[PDB]
Amino acid sequence: KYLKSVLRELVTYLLFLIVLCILTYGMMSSNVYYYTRMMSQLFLDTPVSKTEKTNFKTLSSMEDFWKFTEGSLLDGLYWKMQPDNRSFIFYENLLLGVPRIRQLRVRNGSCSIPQDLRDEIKECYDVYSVSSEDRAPFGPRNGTAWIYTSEKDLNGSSHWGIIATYSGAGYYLDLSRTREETAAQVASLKKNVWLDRGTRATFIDFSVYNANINLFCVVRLLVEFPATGGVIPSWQFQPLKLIRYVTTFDFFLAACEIIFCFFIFYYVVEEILEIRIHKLHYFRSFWNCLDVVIVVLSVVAIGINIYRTSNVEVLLQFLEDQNTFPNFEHLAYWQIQFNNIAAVTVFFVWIKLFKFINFNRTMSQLSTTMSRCAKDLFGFAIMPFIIFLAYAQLAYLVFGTQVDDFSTFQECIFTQFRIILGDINFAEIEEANRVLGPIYFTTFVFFMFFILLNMFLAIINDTYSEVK
Amino acid sequence: KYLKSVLRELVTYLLFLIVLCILTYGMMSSNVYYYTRMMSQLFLDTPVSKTEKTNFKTLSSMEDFWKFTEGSLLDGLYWKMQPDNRSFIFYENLLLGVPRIRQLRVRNGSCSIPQDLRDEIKECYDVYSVSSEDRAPFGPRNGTAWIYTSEKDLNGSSHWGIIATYSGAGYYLDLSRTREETAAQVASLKKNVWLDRGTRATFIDFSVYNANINLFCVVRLLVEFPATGGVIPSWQFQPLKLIRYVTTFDFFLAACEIIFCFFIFYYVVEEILEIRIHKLHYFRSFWNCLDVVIVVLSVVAIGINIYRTSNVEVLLQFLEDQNTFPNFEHLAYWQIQFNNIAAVTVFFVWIKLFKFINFNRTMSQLSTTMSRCAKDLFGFAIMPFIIFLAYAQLAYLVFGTQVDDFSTFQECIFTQFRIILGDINFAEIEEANRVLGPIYFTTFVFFMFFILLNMFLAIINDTYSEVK
Amino acid sequence: KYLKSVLRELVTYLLFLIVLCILTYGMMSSNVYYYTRMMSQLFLDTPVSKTEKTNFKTLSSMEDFWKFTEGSLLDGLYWKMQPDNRSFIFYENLLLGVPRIRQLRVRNGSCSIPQDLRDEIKECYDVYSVSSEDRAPFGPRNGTAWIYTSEKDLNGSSHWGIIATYSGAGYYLDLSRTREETAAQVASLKKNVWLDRGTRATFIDFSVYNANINLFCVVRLLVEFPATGGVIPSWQFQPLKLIRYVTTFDFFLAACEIIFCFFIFYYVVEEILEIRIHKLHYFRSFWNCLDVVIVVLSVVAIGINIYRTSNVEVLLQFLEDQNTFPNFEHLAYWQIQFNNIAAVTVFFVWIKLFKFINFNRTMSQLSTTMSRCAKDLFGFAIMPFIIFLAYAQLAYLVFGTQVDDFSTFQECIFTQFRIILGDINFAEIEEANRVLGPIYFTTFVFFMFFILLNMFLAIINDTYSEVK
Amino acid sequence: KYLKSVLRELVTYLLFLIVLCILTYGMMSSNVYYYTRMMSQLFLDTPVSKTEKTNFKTLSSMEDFWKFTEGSLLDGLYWKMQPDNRSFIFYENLLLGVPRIRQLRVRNGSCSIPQDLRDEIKECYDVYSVSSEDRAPFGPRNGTAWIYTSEKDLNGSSHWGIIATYSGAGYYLDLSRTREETAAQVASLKKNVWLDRGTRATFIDFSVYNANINLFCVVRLLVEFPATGGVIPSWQFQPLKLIRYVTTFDFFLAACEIIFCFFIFYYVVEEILEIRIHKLHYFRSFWNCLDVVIVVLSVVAIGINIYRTSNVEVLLQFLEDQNTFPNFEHLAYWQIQFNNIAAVTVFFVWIKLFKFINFNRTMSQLSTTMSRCAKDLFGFAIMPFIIFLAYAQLAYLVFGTQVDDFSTFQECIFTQFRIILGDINFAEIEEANRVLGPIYFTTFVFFMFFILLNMFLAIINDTYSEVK
Ligand SMILES: C[C@H]1CC(C)(C)N(C(=O)CN2C(=O)c3ccccc3C2=O)c2ccccc21
Ligand SMILES: C[C@H]1CC(C)(C)N(C(=O)CN2C(=O)c3ccccc3C2=O)c2ccccc21
Ligand SMILES: *[C@@H]1O[C@H](CO)[C@@H](O)[C@H](O)[C@H]1NC(C)=O
Ligand SMILES: *[C@@H]1O[C@H](CO)[C@@H](O)[C@H](O)[C@H]1NC(C)=O
Ligand SMILES: *[C@@H]1O[C@H](CO)[C@@H](O)[C@H](O)[C@H]1NC(C)=O
Ligand SMILES: *[C@@H]1O[C@H](CO)[C@@H](O)[C@H](O)[C@H]1NC(C)=O
Ligand SMILES: *[C@@H]1O[C@H](CO)[C@@H](O)[C@H](O)[C@H]1NC(C)=O
Ligand SMILES: *[C@@H]1O[C@H](CO)[C@@H](O)[C@H](O)[C@H]1NC(C)=O
Ligand SMILES: *[C@@H]1O[C@H](CO)[C@@H](O)[C@H](O)[C@H]1NC(C)=O
Ligand SMILES: *[C@@H]1O[C@H](CO)[C@@H](O)[C@H](O)[C@H]1NC(C)=O
Ligand SMILES: [Ca+2]
Repeated sequence: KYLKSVLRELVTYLLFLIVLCILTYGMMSSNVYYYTRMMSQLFLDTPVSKTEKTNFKTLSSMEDFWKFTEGSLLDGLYWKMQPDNRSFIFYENLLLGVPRIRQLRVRNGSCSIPQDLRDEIKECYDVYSVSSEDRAPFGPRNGTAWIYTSEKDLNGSSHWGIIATYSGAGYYLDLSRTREETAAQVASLKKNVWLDRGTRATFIDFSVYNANINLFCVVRLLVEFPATGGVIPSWQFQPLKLIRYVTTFDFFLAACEIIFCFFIFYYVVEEILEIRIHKLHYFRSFWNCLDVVIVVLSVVAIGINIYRTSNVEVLLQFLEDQNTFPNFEHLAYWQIQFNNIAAVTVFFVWIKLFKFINFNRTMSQLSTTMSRCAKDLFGFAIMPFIIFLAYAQLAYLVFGTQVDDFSTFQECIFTQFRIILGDINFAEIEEANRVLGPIYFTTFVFFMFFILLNMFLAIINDTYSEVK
Repeated sequence: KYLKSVLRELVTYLLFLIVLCILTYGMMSSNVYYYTRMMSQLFLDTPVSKTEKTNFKTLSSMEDFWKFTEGSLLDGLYWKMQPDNRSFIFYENLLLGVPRIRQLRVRNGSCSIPQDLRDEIKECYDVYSVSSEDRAPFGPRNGTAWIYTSEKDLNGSSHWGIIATYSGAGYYLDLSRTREETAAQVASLKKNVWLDRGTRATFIDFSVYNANINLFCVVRLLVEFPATGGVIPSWQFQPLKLIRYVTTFDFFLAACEIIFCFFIFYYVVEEILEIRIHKLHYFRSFWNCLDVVIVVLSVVAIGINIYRTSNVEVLLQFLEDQNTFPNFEHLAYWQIQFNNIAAVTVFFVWIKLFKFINFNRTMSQLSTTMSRCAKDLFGFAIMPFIIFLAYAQLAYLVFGTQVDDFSTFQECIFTQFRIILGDINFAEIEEANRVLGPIYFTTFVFFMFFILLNMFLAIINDTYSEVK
Repeated sequence: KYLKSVLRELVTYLLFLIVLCILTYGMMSSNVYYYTRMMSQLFLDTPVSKTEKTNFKTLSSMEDFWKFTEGSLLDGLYWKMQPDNRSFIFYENLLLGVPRIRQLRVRNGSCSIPQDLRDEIKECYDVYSVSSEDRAPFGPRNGTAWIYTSEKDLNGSSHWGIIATYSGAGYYLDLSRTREETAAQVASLKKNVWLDRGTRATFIDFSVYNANINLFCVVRLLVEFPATGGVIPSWQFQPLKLIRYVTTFDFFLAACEIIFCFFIFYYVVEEILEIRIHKLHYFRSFWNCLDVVIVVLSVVAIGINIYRTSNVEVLLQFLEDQNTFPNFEHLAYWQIQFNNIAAVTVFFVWIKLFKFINFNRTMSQLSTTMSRCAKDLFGFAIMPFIIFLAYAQLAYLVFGTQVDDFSTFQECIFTQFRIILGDINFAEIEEANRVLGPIYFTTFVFFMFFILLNMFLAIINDTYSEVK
Repeated sequence: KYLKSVLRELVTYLLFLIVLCILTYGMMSSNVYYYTRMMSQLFLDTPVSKTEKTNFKTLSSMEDFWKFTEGSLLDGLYWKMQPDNRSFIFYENLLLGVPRIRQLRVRNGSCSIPQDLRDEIKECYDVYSVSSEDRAPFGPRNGTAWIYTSEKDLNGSSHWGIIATYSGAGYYLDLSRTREETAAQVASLKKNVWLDRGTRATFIDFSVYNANINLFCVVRLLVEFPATGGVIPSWQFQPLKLIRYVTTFDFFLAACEIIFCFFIFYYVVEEILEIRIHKLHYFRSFWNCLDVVIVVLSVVAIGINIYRTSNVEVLLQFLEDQNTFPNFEHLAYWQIQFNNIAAVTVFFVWIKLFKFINFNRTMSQLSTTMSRCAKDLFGFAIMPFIIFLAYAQLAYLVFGTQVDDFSTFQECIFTQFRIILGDINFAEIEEANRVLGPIYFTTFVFFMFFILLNMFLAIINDTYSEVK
């Protein structure tokens, strides 16, 4: 053995854990934050031009976007000379191919215009949706910047923005490899109005490859034009590692991946034989409730890890033609998904360690604890949970039209979590509503602690009496 | 059944709750925050002109106000051309009618000037009050900007400002529909001094209507001139929705309103029949103490909801003449009142859900919990409540002449709530008073926790000992 | 009772309390914060000139001080014309008399210069002290700006600065009533070097009087020149009220003062007759320990209230000659002292209210507690009190040369109070020391909570066990 | 003894403590923070030149570094004239000798370049390491700025930077004593490219000596060039005190040092005679464990102190030749080490005071206090400790490529300590990941408090049952 059985289970668990830790350490590159930070500082913090003070992070109108797209954008994207024409950003980043700019727009006449306001206003442009999307050519046709291209022909996928979710098709244009031609193309796009009252979003896409450390970086700047006015920017910088098997460390990581696959295969084959007939109530004590989930997530990882590594050359064929736009959005998306899945799996694997330290003599210390709150901490918490949601609803209804922290109801939830801890922005809350604001704040911060003390006293009293 | 009776009460309560939730979701428009945020950024954050850095949010003198009123105000209010003379703000907002500027001022000679300073100073202008208000013409009469107009003729109401509450009458002027004429009028107002040492407040009012989503926005910029000097700005943007019954969703909301009225009528008739003779002590257990309040607030809502929907066309008759100033202050005020009332009602309805969950075996968990502490938390808390107010009084007397967070005594209360949580501005507190400041801070944060621990220990001791 | 005796004591206490509350409300003027805020914004936030961005609050060198003293200082102090020569600040503040500028400096040759660095360094100027103070004339004598004047002839007193405490004598100059002559005088002072390597402090003093609300404001700007280099500014704006008995409210306040004096005389005579022979152990139960202190502080107030109101005309004689510098420093100092004393007295009077509420059935709720935690909280807290001071000493020794929050050891104490609550500036702490910083932070925040939990658990265990 | 023995132990402990406190007060100079603050403000906050807004603290490119090194650096380092050529910074700091600039760089061709990207990329420059370091001359040789000099010939040591640890050798150049020649040298270095794609770090070193208070200040500005691009600055200002025995206070401190040596000798001899044969289990009670750490730290501190006080003149021989670069890095390093050691020793000495207070009737309060939790708080805390590290691992894996607070895994630990207290930067966390961010935040802040409350309930119940 019994002790021998638990000891062999322990040792195989530590081998699994150390393999997973090695994999995570290897996959996590060192000092990769500074790469993205330099990219973001270059493309987001420099003023759009010498005179005015606004940058991409603080954009307010369409003219600001036009100034940015021919000002700081071209200056930070095409670097003159190293001492050919390759545009090594920061002298060592090698802008790949050409950037691409894309526009999404809707149709005129998409309201039910009020009859009273019919002789003054003549046209509408509703908020973005697939039903309101425009598909007709406009302006001087003369190319692909004025002709709709479907999401299948326009080789790409959708994207989830702040205001809505965008299709991934529309009117696009591929810029050139040098500064002068891109400047001319942007000037032509500005002369013949390309953004006029129907535009709902604009994407800018490009990618660079640092050679000193082999890492690609995918940049997707997005500017959203609401139906009300103004702009809303977003950047989403993301590094990638496509070319692998360069040093012995890479082969070591590949071997670690193979042995991890063997480990999880052994776990799943051993777990399934333990649920066959014996222990039909196997899903209890919650420890089992974890150990299946692990392998589940594990196999999902393999899926992604197989679906994204075997489809790089079919997309890295850009190497044969360095004069087009390389699509790297899918690789970045799947890299992000794999990162999230791996982080969740390692977190759960780490917390599964308690299964073994319990075998000693921590039953009372732990056992008792986890058993003395199943219907106590989770039984008295219904009242605070209801009051929390009621206060969130009240805050969302009162505020949320004046305060950014109280729009988008779910965010209100988070805001309350930051009010209890001490992250408060009371100035704007009080400014928005001079009567209900302070009342809400004081009543919330008082009632939360009052009911928490009631909970604690009730647990103490009740428990004591029960064990008296 | 008895169980059947509580079950039918439960089901009717959930129907009422779902109807109320549908009403609140429908009345709360989506992404309406960005409309106000764009408006405020355009009219508050842009510098008053190209050279100096000050904006409306940071105004300091009368000359700054004069620069703003002919600089960033006109630039962000009259937009040149879309590719007529209609000034579509952000190309899609349609400034309605003309803006209006109004001034409130007091009379010379309103002190009891000290006899010693009688040959040194000659004139006074007291703080604003209805008793000190001026009503005589001044300067070149030549119109309504130099002649007092009563609050009845000047079609409007009062307003509650930071310093005082203002009447709503005074000297007003209606600007024009184009940039040149308004610029000329403002230049004429500046030449023949319109603001001179007697002015106490200045209002700027206008409204826009977005057609893509039918919403009005009412803007009322206010600048207060204290008797001491300087200016104090206030903006108070507010979106409004007048034209309804546009899509089927609006008719669905109307049906929801009707059925909600029926629901609350049923509730009130049931309450009044249950309060007739039996249970003359009906106002106990506190649950009843809530269920009447609900219907009370409910009927109040209807009042507002009826008093503001039937008085739109008598005020929207602006549609027949698009060359005057449309008064929308009353509609915005009543919309705000309705929003507050509805939020409070839904909060109370949500917290009334506990009445049913206690019928299960949870009733023994809120005995001690919601009972017991009736005279324990509410009995031991008199000492902390007194100490809190004593510290607030001390802080208001010591500080409050140097620190903005400690003026206006009630605000001191709120400041203390932010000191316990962790929102502290210790730099200015210590700078204002280098001896009493730190002493107050440390003694407050120590004594609060000390007395809280004493409360908790005393409650534990009494509970245990009492039931020992 | 007996009940009749406690009832008459209660009613006389509430009469005393309401009299004190009326006095405090009357003495606390309304919206007096905005006066000081406008003054400080005008004299501290405006840039020293159009081109440079630095202001008085952020000064770094002597040239910056020279730019300020002939730039924003003169611009915000002499206002051209209202539509004579009176300089109404903000058109309504009436600069009184003339401003005065004063300098304090030390003697050359006040080191014990190291023998090694004797051929490279020739002169010293030690830190400021009365022993190192200079008293000899320098430069072109030609007036009082280059001749030392004693603290008795130079009619004034000392001042407590950030670096040291300054005497109040030195080299002074009285400016003029108009802009041109003061500009000429400052230019002459700058030409013939007035600040050169020996200057240790510089004071600028003036005062204004608002006529709409009778209030004086005393301004004393101070710039300190350390022995190391640079400057350190301080402002100390203070509103003052000299001319009283203007409206009936003032006479009401005078009557309230008289009746308060009668009240405290009655209290002190009752206290002294209650201590004659009976109750030689009178100083117990701590309630008596309060009620004498009250009257003590009370009489002190009268002293100040009599020492500052009877010496106004002997100093307001400025009214007969409006061409000199009016000394108002003493009046402001005594006003501040009176404010502090009054605030402390009202705080103690307010907390003395518990003496009556305990006579009811509440005596069993705090009798127990105030005979219990007496040696439990005040006996178990010696360990946290020692650990707190040890950590403060460690932080002061490690930091304090790089971080402003950890110099001046007492301030370290306050910083720790802000770390527990959540006011943290971890960036600079970690930057100053990359190894000891985080170690100190984590160990402090862990050990504090650990020992607090041990304290509370020990009290619980001890209590229960004791009364088992 | 017995009481006599503990009393003599007490009195000798207080003599030791007062001697140590005197030493710490003496070694800690007063108002030495302002010296470093002025230096840092002068050399870090001034813009690199008049037009652009960037300073040393915010540098982004190589051109910014070149602008700084001939702009604000020369302006704040060579001061024109006092009313010779000595460059008294702030007129009273006496720049010592000449500054020195040093560069570290790597070799071309240090990748394993992918075969696919072989016709597009030609050269590499790996991250800095001793293996990749370059040692060949480059450019026009013509001096020592283009020729490698070993760490032994280049008289200096290593340094621990943000990105890596640097050797201390490389290509250096000694500037001149006047502004014109240094400007010419920097212009020549900029013309013939000195920083080109291989540079990995750059050091600037100089030192000043204030004569009014005898203190040296050592400045070492460092700029790191990552393999990705951009720059990362660091300053590390440090005041130093070399010339001692100037006043009687210095001799008093020397006598204190000698007597403190005598105290530790007496303590160590007593401890060694108390461990000879009797009490072979001597290492218990935590006092017998603390008092040996005390003496170990003390002897280490004195070893360091006597190692650095006798190693000054062989390095201060700069006095004979004021035309070279004085090396003060070692003295500053050992001063920092001594300060850290002394602070730790005094902290431990202060906390050792508890040994005596428990001899009174307080020992019954320290029993439960310091034991009833030996296996109770340290036994129930394994679960929170594991969950904390699991959450840190999850945060480091998810974030850390987008957020500066979540890179460098150990820092994540500290970040969590600041989230519980209330120091939160939720905006960037939510922006980096819009799904996992809020989930991580809410789950962490909920589970931490849940587990803490569970611990407290479990320990209370357990203790109660045990002593039932
Ligand atoms: C500027 C100022 C102007 C104004 C009159 C619209 N405003 C309110 O009116 C708020 N407000 C209530 O809720 C309220 C409730 C019961 C009686 C009186 C009032 C009352 O007067 C308000 C509300 C929030 C922030 C500023 C303001
Ligand atoms: C920039 C960097 C440079 C430098 C080498 C002086 N620096 C330290 O050296 C700190 N430091 C210790 O305490 C320490 C303690 C035991 C072994 C090694 C070290 C060790 O290396 C330090 C200390 C605080 C902030 C930055 C720095
Ligand atoms: C298409 O026509 C527009 C407007 O005449 C012109 O600006 C553009 O250059 C044309 N493009 C081509 C490819 O001819
Ligand atoms: C989509 O993929 C095909 C496959 O080769 C490619 O030829 C085409 O150019 C892509 N579409 C683009 C890049 O718009
Ligand atoms: C009224 O008189 C003033 C001053 O003479 C002048 O500026 C203004 O234009 C006049 N207004 C009218 C309507 O005549
Ligand atoms: C007040 O209301 C009446 C009602 O029609 C209107 O005629 C009048 O113009 C209003 N007053 C104004 C707009 O000043
Ligand atoms: C004193 O002499 C200085 C220098 O010669 C001169 O600037 C100043 O004006 C003189 N003052 C008087 C009062 O003559
Ligand atoms: C000090 O007080 C006396 C008393 O009248 C006055 O004459 C003298 O001018 C004062 N000293 C000054 C203002 O420097
Ligand atoms: C070395 O040569 C370079 C380039 O010709 C020149 O700039 C530099 O001044 C020369 N140095 C010396 C010491 O001759
Ligand atoms: C290193 O020390 C020696 C010892 O005198 C000295 O001569 C030499 O100049 C130093 N190296 C430098 C300063 O680069
Ligand atoms: Ca907090």
